[PDB]
Amino acid sequence: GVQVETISPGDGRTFPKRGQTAVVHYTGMLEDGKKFDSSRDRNKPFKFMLGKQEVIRGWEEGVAQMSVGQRAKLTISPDYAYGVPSPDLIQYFSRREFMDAGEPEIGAIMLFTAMDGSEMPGVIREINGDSITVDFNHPLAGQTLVFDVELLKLEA
Repeated sequence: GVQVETISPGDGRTFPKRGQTAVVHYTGMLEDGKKFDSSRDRNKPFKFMLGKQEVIRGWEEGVAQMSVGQRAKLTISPDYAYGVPSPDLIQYFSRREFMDAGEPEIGAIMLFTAMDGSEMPGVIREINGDSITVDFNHPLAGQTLVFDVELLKLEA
């Protein structure tokens, strides 16, 4: 699930409601403390709509417990974040299928046409001669995440 521990308190009265837009500043860290995301580093607060499920479940449930002005530490298990890894999402492709500029590189994102018609991203993990290993698992799958979240305000 998601554990919520206060860093500094909010107003204790104004709590997010379904359909409102939350405006937050956050730092994202792996379980060992290594930073992987930050809205402060972008000089730009991050917005999402409560109940829209456009952020991970741990954020929906965790931020719903915060009052405006509050800063809290959200510890989120993988099943409440970006899932667990699946070997079905590690596939092998010929260099023939790489058609972007240059040669394929480790860590490059390749866009493939999904069954729904959208383009889904895969990350090159290995190159073995003509065979490219592409991982379609979310890069953070199976990892517990720790977020320092500040609820700056609520919008309509």
